[PDB]
Amino acid sequence: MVSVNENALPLVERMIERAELLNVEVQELENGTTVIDCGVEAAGGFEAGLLFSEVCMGGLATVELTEFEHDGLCLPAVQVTTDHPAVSTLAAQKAGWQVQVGDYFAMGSGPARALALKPKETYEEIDYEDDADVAILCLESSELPDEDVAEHVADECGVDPENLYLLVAPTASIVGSVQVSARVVETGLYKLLEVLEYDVTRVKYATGTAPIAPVADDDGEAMGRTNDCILYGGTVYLYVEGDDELPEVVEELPSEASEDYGKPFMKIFEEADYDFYKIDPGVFAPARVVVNDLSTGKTYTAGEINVDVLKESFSL
Amino acid sequence: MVSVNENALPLVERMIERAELLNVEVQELENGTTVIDCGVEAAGGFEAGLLFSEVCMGGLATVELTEFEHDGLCLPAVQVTTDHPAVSTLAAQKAGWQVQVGDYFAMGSGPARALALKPKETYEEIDYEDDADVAILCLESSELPDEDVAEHVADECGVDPENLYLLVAPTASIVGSVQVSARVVETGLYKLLEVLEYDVTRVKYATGTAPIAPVADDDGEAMGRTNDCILYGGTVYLYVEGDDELPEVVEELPSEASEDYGKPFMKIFEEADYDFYKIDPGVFAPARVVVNDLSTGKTYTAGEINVDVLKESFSL
Amino acid sequence: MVSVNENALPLVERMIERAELLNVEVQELENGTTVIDCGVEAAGGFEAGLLFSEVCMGGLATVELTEFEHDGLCLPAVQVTTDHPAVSTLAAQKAGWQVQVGDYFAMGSGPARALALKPKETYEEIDYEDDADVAILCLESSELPDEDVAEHVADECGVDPENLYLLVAPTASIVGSVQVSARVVETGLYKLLEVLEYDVTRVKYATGTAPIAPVADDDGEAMGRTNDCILYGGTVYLYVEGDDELPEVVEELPSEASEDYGKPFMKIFEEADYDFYKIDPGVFAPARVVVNDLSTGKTYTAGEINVDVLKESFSL
Repeated sequence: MVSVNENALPLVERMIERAELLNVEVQELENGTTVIDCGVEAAGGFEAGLLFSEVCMGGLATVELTEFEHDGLCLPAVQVTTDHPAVSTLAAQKAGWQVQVGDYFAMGSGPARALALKPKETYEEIDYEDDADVAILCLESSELPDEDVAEHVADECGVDPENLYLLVAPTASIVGSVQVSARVVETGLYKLLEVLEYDVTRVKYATGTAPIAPVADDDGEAMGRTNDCILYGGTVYLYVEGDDELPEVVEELPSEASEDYGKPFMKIFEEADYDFYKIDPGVFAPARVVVNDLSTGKTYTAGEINVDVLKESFSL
Repeated sequence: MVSVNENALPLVERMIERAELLNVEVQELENGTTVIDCGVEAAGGFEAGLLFSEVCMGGLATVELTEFEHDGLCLPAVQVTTDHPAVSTLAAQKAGWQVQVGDYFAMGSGPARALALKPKETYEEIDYEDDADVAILCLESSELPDEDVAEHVADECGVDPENLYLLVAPTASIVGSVQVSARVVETGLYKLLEVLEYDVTRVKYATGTAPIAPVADDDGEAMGRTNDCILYGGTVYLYVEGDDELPEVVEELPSEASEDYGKPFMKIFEEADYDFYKIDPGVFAPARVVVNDLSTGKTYTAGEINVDVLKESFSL
Repeated sequence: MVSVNENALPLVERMIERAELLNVEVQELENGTTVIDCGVEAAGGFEAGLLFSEVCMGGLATVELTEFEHDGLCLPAVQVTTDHPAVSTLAAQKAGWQVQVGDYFAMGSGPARALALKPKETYEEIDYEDDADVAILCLESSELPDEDVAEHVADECGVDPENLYLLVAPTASIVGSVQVSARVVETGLYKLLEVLEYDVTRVKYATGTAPIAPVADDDGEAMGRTNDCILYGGTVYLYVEGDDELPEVVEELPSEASEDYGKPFMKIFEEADYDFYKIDPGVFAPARVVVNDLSTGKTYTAGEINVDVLKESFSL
């Protein structure tokens, strides 16, 4: 048993202690909730982005900087590694909490979801629930959350608001670029569970890479760019206790297994009438997967990096 | 003077404290010996594999994750760096202790060898012996060692069994794949000393990389795969106080300098009647070496990465 | 506000505590100044080189090992990342202090410059000055500094000599190779400010890579080699609050924008009558730049890695 909230706490404490170094701004709300601004008014940075990503993954993953170089496209990249794949990426990292309090809307991700159980079905499917007296949630938003947003999150997690920590950054920020690319492993795990209905607790180890998107000048375009890093630039290495249907599942895993594949996400979005429900959920996957079946010793691969679409997306 | 056992201890203590996070299982035997299971019953992982490798290298090296990408073969890789090349890789890392107690057999590597002096000739040749009241040994085995194996190791090291730590993983595990690939620098140093009879204390700094093998379904095949990562996928950068015979030595260093080069190790093994003695010891070397002569400023290179043999080995 | 001296101190303390592990030799002078030899008599190493580089950058950057592989040239490389670009690289890292006391000459770099203000113009231009009771300076020299050099540096920084720390390594050492390649980001920032007269406080985040030069057998050749790593092997990713002249500035940023571009620095130096003043200051820049305009979302690129000149430089 590992606690995603307890294992994320030391990283949060480090971010608070090193706030100036990280360009994050920390404030306490009147209910006692600590809000760590990582990109709304604060500048944040690469280091804030890496820690944000690790906090998001429940302290159960390492997220580090590396380089992406393919077909004359060179970018900074993240490298994500976890030995608790389902729990790190799905019990924590997945943005599965739509947080809406009054006039505030934001997608919430990170270990607090494992206390509030958002959504409940995920936790039943992977058989996980956290027991912790602290709650940590990451909010993707262009606005800092006020006291009643904090109160709501703290309440649903069953903790005192003094023991709630909220990390916040917009999509169009360097922390946005880093933290979204860091979910390259997660999107693979989520598609396995939700779309392909595979038992993701079979996935024992995981590591992956994805380029870091050039920061757009608004959150809408940044959503497209950061998604494209995964769909067209992401590679995931999975190590699985496999079965008979593993080879077929691997062929269905990459983003190219979708009919929506081929264009920058912004164009996929536009052609879907700006409606997420009209997009094939199977398109939200890594460009390239390499899967080692631990029970047979075999390796299955599917998908490719698509530098052309990345160049189109970033206007390069 | 650096102690390989004292410098490895903090890493062992970290592994014990973070056992759940690492998927390692720690138990104390009746004589007081601590056994850290990193892959027999415990799952282990990448992080357990990296720490296992660093413990093996006496706390005198950094072993980190990176990526291997050549000719359409992309795998996770290790990057190994040490500023104590002979001591880290030969006084500690080398699997030079055949541990056999009753019905238990295992190859032992790591800093405990520098107390027990296994084999004695290596320590005379590099002029090193550890002085420490703790002993740490890594065992490559499909079975966890019992009390009398621990007692034997503790006795030969001259320490109380309460101050002995045993790390264990099979070849066919992710920790197996990581820790074997991490000896890419070591195999170069060992061949220099043993095969080419070079003074390896001339080697001042070293760094190297090797792909991490897809985990096989048995230890025998895993031995071949993990060896191939070094022989056909390994690159070593050595910085040497050189002499007149340095250029000739470098040409003889890579695995291709052997007549056994060209096929996956499993096939080299089969053609040698499954007898290690009938294999040319010069084949146990990195695919590619780059050697900087610190006294002349010159650089000598030899060997190449062989992606074809790697693909054959992993059935890709 | 971040202090480059206070943030570098913990790294200095780590180097002193782990001196044996790092192959650095620490001594106290009679005025109380601590001198950390990282390559004159001490061997140093990769790890000493990485810490030296981070100390040099005021504890405001991460410098780690990675790999450089282009056109059949494979070398170790550094990866440099900072979220305080102007302060880390210009208030600290830049070798802007010509230290000359008696018969001792050395280029001084690192956070002590932010106390002594060397040169004063840089600190006025970026609006930065450190407030710290400790001073840390890195000296590139083939000789260890004696008491009166230490006294001079301590005096100009306004600190007691007991609170001064001097790190020393020659150009022709592995620490020399590492620490010079680590200024790949710095040379870009310096050219922006000094040559192109751009407001470098607009640069919000930065990351870059450069190969580590094979160590030459004298400091003169090592100067050429280590410079070539940046000029012909360096890539810098900058994230800027841009303006209207950003695209033109980016085209002027790489080393190829200079008429002196094309040959190893040793040959540029020889053709300039061994006079630094006859060399175009614009040639001291990264080979390749990738610049993300944070205000428009656009990315501008200029320059290329030149493996041919690197091979010529290292005689490969």
